[PDB]
Order: sequence, then structure tokens, then C-alpha cells
Amino acid sequence: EVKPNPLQDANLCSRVFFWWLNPLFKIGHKRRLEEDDMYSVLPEDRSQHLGEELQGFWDKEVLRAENDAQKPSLTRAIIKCYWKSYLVLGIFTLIEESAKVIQPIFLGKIINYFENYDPMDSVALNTAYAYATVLTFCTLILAILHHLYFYHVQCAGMRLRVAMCHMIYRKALRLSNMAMGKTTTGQIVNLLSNDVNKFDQVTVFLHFLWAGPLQAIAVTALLWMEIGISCLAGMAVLIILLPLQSCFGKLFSSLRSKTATFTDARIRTMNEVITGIRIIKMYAWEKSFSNLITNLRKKEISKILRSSCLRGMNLASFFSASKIIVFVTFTTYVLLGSVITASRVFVAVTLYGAVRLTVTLFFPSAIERVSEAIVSIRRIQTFLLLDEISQRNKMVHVQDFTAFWDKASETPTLQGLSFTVRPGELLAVVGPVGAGKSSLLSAVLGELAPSHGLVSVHGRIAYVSQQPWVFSGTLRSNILFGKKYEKERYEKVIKACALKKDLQLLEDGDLTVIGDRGTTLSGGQKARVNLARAVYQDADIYLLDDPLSAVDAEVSRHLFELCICQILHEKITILVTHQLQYLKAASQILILKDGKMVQKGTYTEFVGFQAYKNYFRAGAHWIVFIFLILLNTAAQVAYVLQDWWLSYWANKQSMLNEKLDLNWYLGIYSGLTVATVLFGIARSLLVFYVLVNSSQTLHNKMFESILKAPVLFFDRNPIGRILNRFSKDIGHLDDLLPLTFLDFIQTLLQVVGVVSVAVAVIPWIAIPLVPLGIIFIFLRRYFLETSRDVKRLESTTRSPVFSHLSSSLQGLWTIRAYKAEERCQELFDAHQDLHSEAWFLFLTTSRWFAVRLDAICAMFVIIVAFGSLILAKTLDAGQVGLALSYALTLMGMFQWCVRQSAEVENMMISVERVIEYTDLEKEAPWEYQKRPPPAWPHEGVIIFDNVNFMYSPGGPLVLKHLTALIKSQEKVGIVGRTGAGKSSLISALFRLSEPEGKIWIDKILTTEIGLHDLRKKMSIIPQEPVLFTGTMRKNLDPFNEHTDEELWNALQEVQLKETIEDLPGKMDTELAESGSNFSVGQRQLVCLARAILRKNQILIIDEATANVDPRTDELIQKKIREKFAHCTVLTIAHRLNTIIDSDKIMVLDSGRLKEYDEPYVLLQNKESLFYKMVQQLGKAEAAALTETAKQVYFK
Ligand SMILES: CCCCC[C@H](O)/C=C\[C@H]1[C@H](O)CC(=O)[C@@H]1C/C=C\CCCC(=O)O
Repeated sequence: EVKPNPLQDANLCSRVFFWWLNPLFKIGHKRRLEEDDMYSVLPEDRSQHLGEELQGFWDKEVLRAENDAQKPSLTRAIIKCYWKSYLVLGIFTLIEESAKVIQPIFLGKIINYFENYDPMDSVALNTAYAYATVLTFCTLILAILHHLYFYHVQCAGMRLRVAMCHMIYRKALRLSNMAMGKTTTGQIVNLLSNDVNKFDQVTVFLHFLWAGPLQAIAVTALLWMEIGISCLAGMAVLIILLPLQSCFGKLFSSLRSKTATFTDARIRTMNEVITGIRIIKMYAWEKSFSNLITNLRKKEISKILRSSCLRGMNLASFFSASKIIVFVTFTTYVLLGSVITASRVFVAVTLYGAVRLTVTLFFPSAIERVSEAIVSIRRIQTFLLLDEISQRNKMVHVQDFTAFWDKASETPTLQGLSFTVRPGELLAVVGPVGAGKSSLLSAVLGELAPSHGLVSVHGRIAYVSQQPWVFSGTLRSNILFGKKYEKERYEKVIKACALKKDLQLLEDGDLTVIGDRGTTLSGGQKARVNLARAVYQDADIYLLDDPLSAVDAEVSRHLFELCICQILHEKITILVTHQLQYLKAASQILILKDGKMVQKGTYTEFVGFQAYKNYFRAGAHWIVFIFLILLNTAAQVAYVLQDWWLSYWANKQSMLNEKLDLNWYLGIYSGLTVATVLFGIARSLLVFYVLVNSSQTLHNKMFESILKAPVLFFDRNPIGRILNRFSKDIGHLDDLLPLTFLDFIQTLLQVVGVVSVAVAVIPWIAIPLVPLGIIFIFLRRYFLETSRDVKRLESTTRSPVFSHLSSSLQGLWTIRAYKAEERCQELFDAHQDLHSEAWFLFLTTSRWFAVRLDAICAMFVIIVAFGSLILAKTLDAGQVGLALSYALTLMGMFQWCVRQSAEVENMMISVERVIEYTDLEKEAPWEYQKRPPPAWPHEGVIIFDNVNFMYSPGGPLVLKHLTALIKSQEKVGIVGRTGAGKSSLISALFRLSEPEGKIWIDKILTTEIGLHDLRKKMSIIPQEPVLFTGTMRKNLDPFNEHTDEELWNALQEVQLKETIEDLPGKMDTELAESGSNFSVGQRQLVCLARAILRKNQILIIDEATANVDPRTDELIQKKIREKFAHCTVLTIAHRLNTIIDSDKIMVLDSGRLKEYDEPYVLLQNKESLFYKMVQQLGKAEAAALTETAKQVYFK
């Protein structure tokens, strides 16, 4: 073994305690674990081996299906492969569950001793120790050995999953090209990423499909043997919870779908804000989106709030049920005339505790998980029944060939085809430009096949698609493509590709690994790599698809005019291209049009405590937690006092030699049931209300921060990084954290229930509990540091599996052309192994903790039992039965509590990642107390003085000392290097970061007012316009202040009305996604409407028309020039002609005012930088500009 596996040498005891799969924790306590540390798989779990195993039975099922003339069944195939193995775990399942029923009987007899307690005996005490001894062994079944068994069940699922991953990838490479049309990777990805992941989740439960009924029956048997048919009153309620719990499933599932539409609506809108934040902020449209997001959140939260409450009732059912079904039983047992006797009640109580899980939870889940599995199995079977490529398989000859792309109504892609080519030759193909006719190679490749026609091929085929592609590994590993590194040929061809000269620039060093998904290489350079493979593959047949002509350079001359044009003329090659300057040298050409071979011939034919403190206080007022803690505790007190009351009653019965006062004892007893269910539902609802209300707070406060956040904040943070929070980190605080949190609280008290009962009945048990405490803390400490890191290793190593699948499925035609079946299989098997090593650890490591934990839970029951016998002088008869009835329950819940502790402590990180945003830096307020007058912009005056600006605090200065006046009604253009010229001036004038120096507007110092007070009074048209998914009205006036005739006027100021007035909503036309239905220029026309409505006296225009239809551009100019003659207008130039009409130009190059003058005077100075920038025109058009400038000064 490359990585020796301790199961190979752990003794037969070792796997009971996981004693020896141990050193990995030694390492994990000191170090971050790493991908070599994880042990290799057991040899029998390897992806190839499980593949070959299961493929055999599936083939035999295909044989059965043919011979029996029926559909094959994949479930039958997997069964006959696994069943003779899988049965053995059944026997444990039987013996395990039988003991869960029998502990009650010996528990009875232990209690039975206390009913006939005599001090002057040792034999019954010895008899009791015997029962107490067997009660211990029963616990070691469930508490220790169970953790061996449960692992191997996990492995049957893990084994089954890996086999299916193998057979799937095998089937995919064999998949017909036609089926690929009927398929998409996303199906195979849903299949292999998720739908096959169902196969772990099934095997844990599969035996409950039958073990449940047996268990339930047996409980009814012992119950019939115990309390007679009075138990039928109780069991009926236990059954009713199965349909009822099923009922909740539909309702909350509905409400889940009821909410899904709004999280998308919020998150899709949220996406526009983070995408548009630059343009949003400059328009001062924060308020519009603020209203929307709030009200969608109000619409959304109302559903999730009601849903949580109709889930909160569900949790209290899992808490209080046992107190209901106990209550209806013994009430019946009294009224039908029995006394209550401690043994019989605590026997009955414990049996209900045992059956409850099997019927209330496990069997319900069991039928569910198989139901999800079986549908997945059917579609995988269907996928395994898709058609396959026919694996039947120096020169190529074709004659009379007439096949379609597919036998169909398509016009046949090839007709009249015959040709012959012999070693030493290049064929070519010519047809429509960029046309799919190169699919001819797929017929030569055998990817297509003759409907009728003769085809002959001998020797290997290289293929390159016009699509670039990369396998996994290094570029060299991609180039090697499973062939040996032939240094001499590698050097010769990498030189022939000129590729080493470029590889220093692309991989930055020869032996460098291709980054994720091929990220390192330019696609055009990656296009070279496929050809680099082909030339590296030294092939006998070269089938070349139409190359990326942008590569046409001396690199391509080395590739084409030497390597292809002379060397790879060895044996055969075919090059479909319109590179007729290379194909004029072609030996023969096949010419295709409308599917005809119209002619053929040679070319001459042509987490810290601060998290919890902030998270809870953001809920309801902090005093409410004190009231909440009374509900949490009071419920627990009602739950425990019920069974204590049930015990106390039996004791009073034992004094009787006459009746107990039924209607006092039973009256009170029923009181506690009413008490315990009521507080139970009361608790459950309250906790959700506090936390889901907390989600409401943290959302609003946090969302406020995004809008007040300065634009610099988005220049650092990637778009995804923020939107993920609104999508999924707040996602946790709605769907899942409150529920997971309540369950934890609901259990933690239950563990305190058992413990406090035990120590209150048997006071001296408090002593060993402290050792038990500190061990637990250290173990949780030692484990969780290790386990958290294993979780990361699993989460990482999974993604290559479908990533390899995805690129491989993209790579199909290449991979199959080279017949690289085993190399790709070896690779997919490899990843599945590395993932299997992580999944192997996750299973065993999670388990190790569980057994080294439930050992103490077993230690706990044992101390209660023997402690009870030790103290027998002191113990009251019923009170033994109480403490034992509780203790035997702990063997369940103790593991589940600590599972949830890690899950909440992990998920509480989503609270921290949201608090992070709630106090980011803010711009200066949107409004100041100092306020601009309504008449303010009526001067239209801009002052620049000493203006120094940086795109970030302390960053490079890109405005330097800039001091200038822009006067009323002036029209001035600004130009230079893009990063010196545009975003610098945009941001500083709009206070997107506070400029140094000073800017004044109409003798108002621009720092002195609120930012909406500023930004409302100016308009921007950016280079990239944006339209927001919503009405044309909202894209024009989200404040509804401008009437549709005004809006239509704008729509009639532009030409757009005659292109939108047809739309069904008119002004209320709900746009397509970002209005992609509208032309880019049309989006630009919309911004002008925003200006036309805004009517600002000051207008800043970015270089919008950099890529606009000239007549559309000149239309833009007309309305700009017309309507804003009185306005003061800044324009940034993509090209000088766009601004040559300006009264003046400011030249901002290197961040300095290189020029500020009349452009003609600038051109009158043959030394001016503007003249030099005009000299870059290289054309007499400078004169047309020159006159056009001069025309301004005619009068
Ligand atoms: C009252 C507390 C129980 C609430 C329901 C509980 O989650 C359901 C089943 C629990 C039960 O408490 C005993 C037990 O071990 C079950 C664990 C659940 C799944 C198996 C994996 C356990 C693992 O490896 O973590």
C-alpha cells in the first residue's frame, strides 16, 4: 500500500473499539491534516474493482432481460451482487433490535426485586446482580458493538456508490453521439453529484423496512404480556403520529416551495444591486431598491415565519409524544381497574421509549429514503440502457457515401462521396465558411456511420476540434496525454509549436501544473495545445478541424507551413479550412455544399462568544431570554415530573394493604401531560420567534450597510462574495439555524433530565460524573479539531470527480478519437479513490468519536443499575424504576445532542459572516443638515481647486492638484489615457471617494451637503448603460413623479416609443432580464431619457458611444446637443471626433491637466499634446476636425 491502512493489521478486537485506526488523531492534534495523511482505501473498495464486480451482475441482468423478453431491472442486479453479502448485517440488525426490546424485561426483573425487597437476603440480590449483569451486556450491544456494525452498513452504501460512479463514467465514454444530443452534462451531474449520493443515505435505513414492524409487534407482545390489551390504547396514538408526522411533511414542503420564489426574487434583485452598485449609487436610487428589498423580505419572511411555527409544532411532537402515549395508556390501565405497579409502568414506559424512535422517526425516514433512492435507481438504469458506441472498430478509402448526420428529415450531410488517400498525402475540405460540414471527420472517425456506403480505415486517427480543450494535469501532462515523455520528440515539437517561447509567458516555468479547470492558458493558446497533442500523438491519420485563424503567425507557419505541410504529410492528413493559401498546396480537396460533395480534386480544381452575544440580542429584547429560559426549563420540569409522578403513585400504592384516591392522583397526573405538551409547544414556538425575528433584524441592518457602503468596497470584494451572503449565509438563518438550534436546546435539557434525575435519586452518583465530564470535554476537544479538518478534505477532493467528468464529457470526441479509454478511466478511478480515502476517513473518524463517546453513555447506565443495588437500603421501589427508565433512554439521545453541538457551532459561523457586514464603513450621510436650496443648480457652475483624488485611500493619486473652472452653460470634453481620464473625474465629482483639494458647485463646496442632496442635482450616462428588471416606468421614474406623457415625451425624444409602445404593459412593461431584448444603444437611449426627465442643469456624459451605430450615435448627439444647450455638459472621449465640437478640452494625462483650452487653439499649437493626440489620427480628417473646431469661433 502506498499509504498503509491499519485495518489490514488491526486485530479482530480492534475494529470493535476503533482502537487502532488511532494515530491519525495524534497527527491531527498537532497539525493540519493533509491529503497524503489519509490512509489508502481497502483494496476491495477500488473504483475499478467495484466497477468490474457490479458490471458483471448488470450484464447478467441484461442477459436475463433478453432471454426473458422483459426490461432489465437494475435493482434486481444490485441485489444479486450484494444480497449474499448484505444479509450478514441483517443478522446483526435482528439481534440489535431484539435487544432493544428485551432490556425492558430484565429492567422489569431488576425493579421486580425492589418490589419484594428483603434486607435479610443475598440470593435475590445475587439474582438481581445476574439480571443487572445481563442488563449491562445488553447495553454493550447497542453502545459499543453497534458502532462497528453501523460502519460496515455505511460501507455498503459507500461501496455501492463508488461502483455506480464507475459504471456511469464507463457508460458515458461508451455513449452514442446521438444520445449526447438527448443528454446534457447537468443530468449526469445531477445524477453523479447528487442523485447517486442518495446511495449512502439509503443503506443506513434499509433494514428498518422490516425491522420496524418486527420491533413494533414485539413491543406489543411484551405490552400485551405486561398490561394486557390496555396497551392497545397507547399503541394507537403511537401509530397516529406516523400519518400526522407525514402530514407536516407536505405542509412545510409546500411552504418551502412557497418561499423559494421570493428568495430568488430577492436574490435576483440583490444581484442587480451588487452588479449595478456603481450606477445605482450615482443615480441616488438606493431608496427605490431599499423599498423593494424590504417589502420582498416582508413578503418572504411572513411565509418562513408561519412555516417555522408549523414546523415548531412538529418538534414539540417529538418531545411530548412519549408523555402523551404514556399518559393515555396508564389512564386506561387504572380505569379498567388495575393498580399501578412500579415494574409494570417502568417496563411499559421503557418499551414506548424503544418503539417510539423506530416507528416515529426511523421507519418514516426509511420509506422516504428508499422512495428517493428508487426513482434515482430507475433513471440510472435508464441511463445505463441508453445506446452505446459500436466498439467493433496507413490508408483510408471511402466510396458512394451518402449518410446523414442522423437518419432524419435533415438534408443529407454527405452525398456522392468517394475518395482514396495513401501514405504521403494531405487531403483538404472546402465548404461554407464556419459550417458544420467538418462533421465529415466524425464519419471518418466513425462517430458517424454510413447509412449506405463503403468505408475503410487503418491506423490511428488524431482529431482536433475547433473547440479547445485540456485534460487534467500539467500542460506537459496534457501534451503527454498518456504517452511516454519522449524528450527528443517533445523538444522537437514544442519547438515546432514555438510553444516553449510562449510557455515561459503562460505557465511561467516549464514544469508547472495547469490550474483549476484549465484556468492558466488562454483559449487561443489552449487551441494550440490540442494541435500540440496531435503532433505529439505522431498519428497515422490526421483529421484537422478548421483552426483558429487568429493564431495565424510565424507560430502557425512552424505548425502549418513546415510541420503539417511537410512532416505530418507522413501517412495521411486531412485539413478542413478556408486557409486556401495553405490549401493551395493541398494534394486533394473534397468540396461540400448543401450536403453534396459538389466536386473533388486538388485545389487547382477551384467560534467566539461575541457571535452568540450579537446574534441573540439582535433578536427580541434581552430580558425575553430570561422568560424563554423559564419555558425551556419548565417544560423539562414538566416532562420529568410526570414520570416522577408516575413513580410516586406506585409508591403510595405500595403502602396500601381500600382504594387510592383515583380522581386526585389521576387528576394531577393528567395535569402534567397538559402541562408538558403545552410548555413543549410553547417553548418550540418561542425559540423560532426569537431567532427568526433575529434573522429579520440582521438582514435589515446588514442590508443597510451595503447601500451605505462606499464604492471602493465593491472594487475589492468580488461580486459573488457578497451575493453569496445574501443568498446562503442569511440562507442558514432562515431555513435551518433556528430549527437546528431548537433541536439542540430540546435535547440538551433532555440529557440534563436523565442526569439530574439520576443524581437526585442516587445522590452519590454525582462523584464519578465529573471524571465523565472532563473526559467528555477533552474528547470533544481532541475530536473536533481533527474532524473539522477531515470535513474540508472530503469537501475538496469531491469536486475533481465531476470536474473531471465535466471536462471529459466535453472531451468526448478527442478522448474517443485517441481511444484513451483506459487513461481516462485510470484518472476517473484515481479521483474516486482519493475521494474514497476521504470518505473512508469521514465514516470511520466520525464513528471513532461515537464509540469512544457512547462508551461513557454505557458507563452511565451501568453505574445507575449497580449503584441502585449497592444502595438498596436507601432506594424507594418506584424511584429505581424512574432513574433506570431514564438512563436506558440516554443510549439514544446522547450521541444526537453532540452531533448537533458541532453542527450548530459550525453553522453559527454564518452569524459571524453576517455580523461582519453590519458595521462596514459608510459614506458620509445621504443627506446633511446643511441643505442645498431648490434654486441651487440654476447657476451650473463647477469649481476645481487643488483637486487631488485617488481611487482608494492612500492609493495612487490620479487627480493631482487639479484646479479649474467650468462655467455656466459651457460644453467641454475631457480626454486622455482611460484610467487617468475617466473614472478619476467621474468619482471625484460625484464624491464616490472624498476628493482632496476642493470642488465647489454654484459656489457651494461639494463636501458641505448630503450625498443625495448632491447626486440628485446631476445626471450621468455611463459608458455601459444598465436597465433594471421591472417596468419601463421604474427604469424611468421609480418615484412615479413623472407622468406617462412626460415619459412618452422622453420615449418620443428618443425613437424608442415606436419600439416599446407595442409592449403589453406600456410604461408598465415588465422588462426581460436586464432588458436584453433591447439593443445596447437602446439602453443608451434610456439613460438619455433619465436625463431628459431629471432635467439637471449639470450633466456628466461618459464615453457611451464607443460602440454604437453611427446614425444611432449621431441621433444621440442630436438630442444631446439640442436639449442640453443650456446645460453644462462634460463628455469623455473614446475618440476625439466625438468631442471636437466641445468649446474646450481638459487633457488629464498622467493625472495632470496637460491642456485646458479651445481645441482649435490646441491644434493651432502644433506642439500641443492634443495636436499629438490628433497626430495619432494619421489622416487628413484632422483638417475636417480643424475646420469643425474653427467653425465654433466664426462668431
Ligand atoms: C430525543 C433526541 C433524538 C432526536 C431524534 C434523533 O435524532 C433520531 C435518532 C437518533 C436517536 O436519538 C439515537 C441515535 O443514535 C439516532 C441517531 C441518528 C442517526 C444515525 C446517525 C447518528 C450519528 O452518527 O450521529
